[PDB]
Amino acid sequence: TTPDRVHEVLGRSMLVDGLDIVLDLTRSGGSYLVDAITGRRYLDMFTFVASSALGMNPPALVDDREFHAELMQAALNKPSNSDVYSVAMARFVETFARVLGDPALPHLFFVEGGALAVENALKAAFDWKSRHNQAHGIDPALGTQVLHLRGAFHGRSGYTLSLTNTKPTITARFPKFDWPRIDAPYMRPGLDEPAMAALEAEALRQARAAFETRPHDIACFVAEPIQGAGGDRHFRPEFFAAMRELCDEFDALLIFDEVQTGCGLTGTAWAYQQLDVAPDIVAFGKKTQVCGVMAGRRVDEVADNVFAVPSRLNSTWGGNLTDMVRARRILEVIEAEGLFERAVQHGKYLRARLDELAADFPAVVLDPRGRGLMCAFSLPTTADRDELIRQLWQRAVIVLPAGADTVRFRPPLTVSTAEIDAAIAAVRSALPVVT
Amino acid sequence: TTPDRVHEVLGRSMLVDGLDIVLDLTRSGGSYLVDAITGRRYLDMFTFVASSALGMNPPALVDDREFHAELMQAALNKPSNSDVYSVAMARFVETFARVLGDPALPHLFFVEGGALAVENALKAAFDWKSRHNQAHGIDPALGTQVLHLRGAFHGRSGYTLSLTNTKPTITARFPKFDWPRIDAPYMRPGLDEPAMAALEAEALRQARAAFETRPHDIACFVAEPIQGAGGDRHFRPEFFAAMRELCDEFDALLIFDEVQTGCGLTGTAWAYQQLDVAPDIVAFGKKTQVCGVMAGRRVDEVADNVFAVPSRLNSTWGGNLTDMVRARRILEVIEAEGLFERAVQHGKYLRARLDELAADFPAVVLDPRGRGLMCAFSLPTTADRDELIRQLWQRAVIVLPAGADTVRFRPPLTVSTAEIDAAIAAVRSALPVVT
Ligand SMILES: *Cc1c(COP(=O)(O)O)cnc(C)c1O
Ligand SMILES: *Cc1c(COP(=O)(O)O)cnc(C)c1O
Ligand SMILES: O=C(O)CCC(=O)C(=O)O
Ligand SMILES: O=C(O)CCC(=O)C(=O)O
Repeated sequence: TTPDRVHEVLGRSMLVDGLDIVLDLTRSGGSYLVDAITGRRYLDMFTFVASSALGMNPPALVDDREFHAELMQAALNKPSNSDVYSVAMARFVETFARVLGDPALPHLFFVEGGALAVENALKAAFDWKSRHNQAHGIDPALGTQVLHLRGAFHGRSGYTLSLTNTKPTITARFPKFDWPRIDAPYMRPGLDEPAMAALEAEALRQARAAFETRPHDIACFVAEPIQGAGGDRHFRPEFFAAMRELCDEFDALLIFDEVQTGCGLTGTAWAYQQLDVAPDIVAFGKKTQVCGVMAGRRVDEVADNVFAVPSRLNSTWGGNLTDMVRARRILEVIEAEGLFERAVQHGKYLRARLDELAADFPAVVLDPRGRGLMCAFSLPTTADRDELIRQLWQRAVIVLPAGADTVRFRPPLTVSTAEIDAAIAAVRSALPVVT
Repeated sequence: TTPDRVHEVLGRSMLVDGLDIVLDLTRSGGSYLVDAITGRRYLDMFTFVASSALGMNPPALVDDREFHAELMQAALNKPSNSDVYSVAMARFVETFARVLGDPALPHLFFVEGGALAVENALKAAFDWKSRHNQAHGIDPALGTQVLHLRGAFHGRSGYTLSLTNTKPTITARFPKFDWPRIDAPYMRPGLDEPAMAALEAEALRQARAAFETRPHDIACFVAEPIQGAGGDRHFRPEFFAAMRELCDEFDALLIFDEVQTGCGLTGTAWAYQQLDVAPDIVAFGKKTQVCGVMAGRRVDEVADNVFAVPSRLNSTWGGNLTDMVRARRILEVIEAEGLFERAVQHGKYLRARLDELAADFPAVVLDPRGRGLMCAFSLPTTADRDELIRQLWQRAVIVLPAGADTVRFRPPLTVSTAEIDAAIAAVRSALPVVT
């Protein structure tokens, strides 16, 4: 079949509500997607929903002849990495620990899928809490609840469906656990030190209340260090530090969902390294191709936890070998070419450009925020927001909406300053058309 | 790193309880895995836990130069197929419908992971039931329960953790929904027409009881057409036909979990095609590389179900493009070379060989059963079973245990009769050593 017929063929079998183009797999490159139908090039600030670290067809992977052989060798088959090991797998794991590892979290576990990575993090926490309870003469049936935030997005699976609360179409009509949910004390425009502290104290009040009223039953607290789909909602390090302390007071683990924030986007390997808070478990995915968890800190206090006992966690494949080989090579490019620092430099620049926009359009471009390359701004009404996205589309710039009123930028770690300019230029163009 | 160091390197980051070999990705072929450490060749009746349809490095994929280009092109990147379409994706989907499609189930949906495929099937059923309830003046909060069997294995995720009940280490200490579970009236040795019917009626009694006592609240019934991990437990078509009728009487969908049984292993595309029972939804995975669901029959009776409304079901990637391209080529080999029929022919043969074993070792080789290439037998004690597996390992034959006392065969659809003989010969060898 032919590019112009892709939508017709798919449309026979599935709901076909994605983008209006057909990806040219060979001709897309860097920060540009190519439409196989028209040949048109689209500036990509979307990156497969922030899941691509280097953009399409990065030269270091495309030109590497030894890599082509390794990738091919891994792609022809799909071994069950859970029980059948290989050199290809071992190199991925050791380069993961070197480039993304945290010496406090030596336990690695791999799975296909972001939601199922968060889920294995929760499963780790449920087991930990039950056994810790048991070892302290508390009933081991206790320890089955997850403290989480409003506007959190953690996945669309059995357990994450009880955590995710953004658009109601994601969770409506699906069975949930009744788990304690608390307000998200994220930063807003026009709120100074005291007003922020007051707002956090209110979330902390709610957190402690939950801990006290379901005694020994809350296994952990999960959070995105910056809420993504919820609307690029950022939190002061102060908030998580209080949360960390409070999790310890009540013998709960703190888990961070870094599936969106992870792997360099914020300017460090993980966002948490900038908030100066130590998690017990971290869930990762998207940019890392394979998903999974890093665990340690208090997890090791329970000698027979889920990473020490066979068959507590498992999936058939244990992650996709091809993903593992690609991610390995991706991680080597990130390290060899200092892409974390490039994300800080270029994130300072994108942020600055959005400050200029906010100044030039004060009533329209609201709350320019960002950490590293992870930036957004808001519009007054959701109708404005949707119009700005359509306008950018017509000008061949792909961005992502979030929430009621947010436009988000998810550029590749390799975005150039010229490319950022091209995106901002397109926004300047579209703005008078929306007002 | 080097093959002899794979276990050491992995062992720093993860629990390392899999097989004792390092897979040679290039030199393994057909029904044989090669140990990269020793060069030893292992007869493979395990197939990455039944997830490989053609064995390692099948000649039709290895020699195909045009395919190498397509696979490479797909493997260099990991697009989000959920919103970015491609020719590569469209060919996979159309060849899936042609080779594995059922005209009653036109709705296809793809996801990475077996558990999450079953989960999307359940999510479809929960939505369907709530909205059907609503349209008939029943409360839409009702419809949140899943009827399922003892010894069922459906995955290790949020929802499937409430369904899976095999070894307690899979589910212990993880939060569950209280869902109605019923006995599995599978065939055993020495039970004729009447004794079987009596046993089914008892399961049916339990099924109806559950339906009547949680009115309008059971969204669906899930089953494996042949229970795999539970111990290759087979059911008479009569049982599912009564279940089908009973699901309709109470307005519940019948979902089949064909993740293990699927894609040719039983001699047809799906096992259900042999039981002459029509499911409303089918969950597939393993051999298909991409996982997902086929849906139709009563699902279409609810106009605004999960396949007609945007954003009810989703994952970031919508399945792995590389898996999709490989599976496409796999499906073409299955079709072009009549591998379904080859599975019937060679499954009749393996089955026959196990009948001979049962005769020669009547007190030891218990209950030789099988459908297509999906066969097993049992041993008297679990200690015998584990010893036979160790003995086969020493003789370089890989098989899979199941349950308390079962050895299962999961050969590639391409297994030769000589290879079956080699497996049986190894079993004959090991048996006197175990007694
Ligand atoms: C997307 C994401 C996930 C879910 O990932 P999937 O691969 O779609 O299952 C979980 N948490 C966050 C913060 C994410 O952005
Ligand atoms: C293995 C399998 C699944 C679970 O598949 P995963 O890929 O490991 O999540 C579900 N149901 C059955 C019958 C299976 O055999
Ligand atoms: O299901 C969705 O809303 C997409 C979720 C997601 O990954 C995101 O947009 O951040
Ligand atoms: O977790 C397990 O027991 C493996 C599950 C499985 O896929 C099987 O063995 O059939």
